[PDB]
Amino acid sequence: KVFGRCELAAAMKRHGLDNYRGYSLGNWVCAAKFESNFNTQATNRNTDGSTDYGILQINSRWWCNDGRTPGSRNLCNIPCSALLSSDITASVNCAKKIVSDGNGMNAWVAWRNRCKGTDVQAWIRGCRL
Ligand SMILES: [Cl-]
Ligand SMILES: [Cl-]
Ligand SMILES: [Cl-]
Ligand SMILES: [Cl-]
Ligand SMILES: [Cl-]
Ligand code: NA
Ligand SMILES: [Rh+3]
Ligand SMILES: [Rh+3]
Ligand SMILES: [Rh+3]
Ligand SMILES: [Rh+3]
Ligand SMILES: [Rh+3]
Ligand SMILES: [Rh+3]
Repeated sequence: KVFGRCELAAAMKRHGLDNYRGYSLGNWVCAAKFESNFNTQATNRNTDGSTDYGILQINSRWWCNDGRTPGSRNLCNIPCSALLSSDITASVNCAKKIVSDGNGMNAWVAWRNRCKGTDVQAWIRGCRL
């Protein structure tokens, strides 16, 4: 599913991401934009052989099992395919664990490079939230 910007903002809010670990909703929407272009089916292979899955491009190296990432962990206790669902529950729940890991949203390199420090509120402008 390719979400609309405000549609995704609303789903993220309902699932408790607005101000989660201090990160306003626009931070999450901006991260999703640059990670996946709001596409829940997005996948991308990393150089180390791991793969990033879903709207927030969660990595199989640590967070989910895809059966093909040697030596990796599955800290969200989910198949990586769960992260590709039209329903964002699994991605949100796992994102909450990631952002709590010590590094905050710096865990998402696209957030650090493209969202951090910018006017992220723009990403939720106009939405009925
Ligand atoms: Cl957009
Ligand atoms: Cl915001
Ligand atoms: Cl594996
Ligand atoms: Cl599994
Ligand atoms: Cl933080
Ligand atoms: Na894994
Ligand atoms: Rh808010
Ligand atoms: Rh708020
Ligand atoms: Rh890499
Ligand atoms: Rh649901
Ligand atoms: Rh839902
Ligand atoms: Rh502004």
